[PDB]
Amino acid sequence: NHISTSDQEKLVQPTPLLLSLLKSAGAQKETFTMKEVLYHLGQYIMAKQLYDEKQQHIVHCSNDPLGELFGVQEFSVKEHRRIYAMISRNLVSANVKESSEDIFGNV
Repeated sequence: NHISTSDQEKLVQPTPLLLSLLKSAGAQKETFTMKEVLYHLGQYIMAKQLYDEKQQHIVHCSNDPLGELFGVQEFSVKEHRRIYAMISRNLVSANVKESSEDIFGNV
C-alpha cells in the first residue's frame, strides 16, 4: 500500500450493468483494471451462486444480471478466451496511464 505515488495500472470502466456486479462483489469505484474486474466478477458468481453443484466450472443462471450482460444463460469458466472476450467488450470507457491534471479552481 505504501509505494510512492504513481504505481497503479491503467483501469477500465465496466458497463453500468457489469459495474453493479462489481459494486455488490466488493467493488466501490466506477473504474477497475482487468485484474480487479475479473476479480470482483469471479466473486460475483460464487456470492450470487450461479455455479452448478454438478460441475463447479459451470455457470448457468437464467435470471442473473451477469447472464443478461454476457447475453447467455450458460457458460463454462474453462474457456477463458470466450469470457475474457465478452468481459472486455463490457467496458464503456477505457482509462490509460497518462498525464491528467485536476482542476480544483485553485491558482
